[PDB]
Amino acid sequence: CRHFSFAEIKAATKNFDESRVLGVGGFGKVYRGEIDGGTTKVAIKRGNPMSEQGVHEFQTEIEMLSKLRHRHLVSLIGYCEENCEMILVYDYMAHGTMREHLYKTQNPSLPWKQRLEICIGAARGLHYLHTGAKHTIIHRDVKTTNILLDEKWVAKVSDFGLSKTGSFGYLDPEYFRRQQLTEKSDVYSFGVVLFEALCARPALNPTLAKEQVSLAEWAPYCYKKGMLDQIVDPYLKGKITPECFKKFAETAMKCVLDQGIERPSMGDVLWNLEFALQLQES
Amino acid sequence: CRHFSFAEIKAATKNFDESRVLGVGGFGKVYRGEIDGGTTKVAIKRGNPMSEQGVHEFQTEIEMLSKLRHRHLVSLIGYCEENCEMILVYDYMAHGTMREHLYKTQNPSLPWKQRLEICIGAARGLHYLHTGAKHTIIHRDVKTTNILLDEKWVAKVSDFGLSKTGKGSFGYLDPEYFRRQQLTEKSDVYSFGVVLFEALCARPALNPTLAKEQVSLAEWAPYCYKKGMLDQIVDPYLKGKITPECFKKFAETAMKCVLDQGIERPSMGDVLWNLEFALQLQESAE
Ligand SMILES: CC(=O)c1cnc2ccc(-c3cc(Cl)c(O)c(Cl)c3)nc2c1N[C@H]1CC[C@@H](CN(C)C)CC1
Ligand SMILES: CC(=O)c1cnc2ccc(-c3cc(Cl)c(O)c(Cl)c3)nc2c1N[C@H]1CC[C@@H](CN(C)C)CC1
Repeated sequence: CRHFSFAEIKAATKNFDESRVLGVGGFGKVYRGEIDGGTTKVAIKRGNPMSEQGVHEFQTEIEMLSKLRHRHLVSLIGYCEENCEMILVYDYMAHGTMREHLYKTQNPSLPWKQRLEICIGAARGLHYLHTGAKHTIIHRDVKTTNILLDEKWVAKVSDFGLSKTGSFGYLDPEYFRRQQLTEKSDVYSFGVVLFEALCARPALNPTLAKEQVSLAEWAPYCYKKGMLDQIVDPYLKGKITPECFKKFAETAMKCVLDQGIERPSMGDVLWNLEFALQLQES
Repeated sequence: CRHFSFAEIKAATKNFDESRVLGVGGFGKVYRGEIDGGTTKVAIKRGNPMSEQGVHEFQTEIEMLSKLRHRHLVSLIGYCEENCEMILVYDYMAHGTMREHLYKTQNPSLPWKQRLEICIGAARGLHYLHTGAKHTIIHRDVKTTNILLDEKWVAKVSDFGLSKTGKGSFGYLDPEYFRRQQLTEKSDVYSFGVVLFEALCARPALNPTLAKEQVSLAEWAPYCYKKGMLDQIVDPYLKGKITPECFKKFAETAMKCVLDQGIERPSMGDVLWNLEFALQLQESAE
């Protein structure tokens, strides 16, 4: 894992210029930068060493991402810990978050096949976390702002600060009851992501009618009452084949079951999403 | 990727002591060793730097394995090319090859669930090669001697010397390759299908002494399945131990893998899912 000096980061970001700011992470700001003679675009997250939690999440990202390698995970290029700084350097994800292409945005709507391919890419990343490392890795914070899109629209999981070997609307309700650490909690959060891709609304909207506040509760309720199609993204109305719609909906439904033991594995989710894409074509 | 000096390897192997030789062949010789104050046990392949292809395969393994990280791939700990040597250091795979637990061995036969879990693990490694690296990696030499087993019987794919970005190997060769078609990851699927049939039948992929229709397992086993007699060529240890639903799922998957035309073959993700489903179909009925 590559070590940057503070001067290299300052150079890459043009001295943390305001016009390079891309947004804010948990404990600081994110900048567009370039390294290695301007040959490599990067994103650079500047954190907060005076936060106990910020330090813990910094070290957790480095411990995780310095040993993982997968097409559908955002790559950690390096870090900087000089000058009482905690800075992380990532590959540049030119199209930002999944979420900003779904709603509350001026970005155009995504075609259905592209949405399905994004969900498949994210599922491949999560499947790798659950089956491809030494031990199961539980992300703990899967959500549409933690799935980023590169210039080819390839989806990649980010934000490993809370990983182990939360966010309102994605929290596994069974955790507060059984208090067990399980990769099925990631499955639950990913089910919410699936419904977000389909319905193009936030996982949690506290202004709504009680029954609608949580997408994880509302979407299954609608599907079983035969009216999921009534809360689908208006852009997608009429664009999903019946067999694809059924397979996608059933998969997302199973992800958000009350009881982690009844939820599918991510490998099962991934296979069913690939099957759904085939059924969109046939 | 870690760089070893010749002194480190000489020390790790007790100067290539012959009581540490794990294997010997055209690849070179493989030794058991220990590194880092004796905290990490390793296998050390000392190859021949005068062979042109030996150097090519050395460089290719280093290319590939330095960038990949997966539980079901043998880890490359490091290499050494000092002193005109050509040495690779691997995590130790205490139970050796999958082939030496199937046949022509004094080793006990593998329980059926254990063979399925081994096939699933190898499938996970191949699936990673096909979908997890920056570009598709085609292993090109999947076979039962290139699936190694660690102390916990975890299966891991080895030997990337022939791999490309996209231990007899005759019985595993994709026939569509002899028709000069463009090579794809479906050639790995084909070879893996042969592995599945070996796991089931516990005989070589290619036996040149047999009746002509039995020589190639990739031809013989589908033939027997379609004639309703696959269960007659199953490993005798497995007779009566596979549930009907598991047997059918496993055999159908293997048969799709060895179809003549790659475009008709399943992806490795499809194979993997169907093997996990086969295992569940074994466990639910018992
Ligand atoms: C906008 C853009 O082009 C871009 C390009 N490449 C990136 C590469 C990595 C990360 C990244 C950001 C944060 Cl806050 C992280 O914690 C991690 Cl682990 C990675 N972000 C970007 C990135 N933008 C960030 C900026 C906003 C941030 C979340 N907001 C709260 C909504 C996430 C997305
Ligand atoms: C026996 C034992 O305990 C052991 C333990 N750990 C290992 C770890 C790695 C490798 C390995 C060997 C070769 Cl020749 C390779 O090319 C590669 Cl990539 C890895 N081999 C072993 C290994 N044995 C080797 C020695 C025989 C060799 C020849 N095959 C039958 C054909 C393959 C297996």
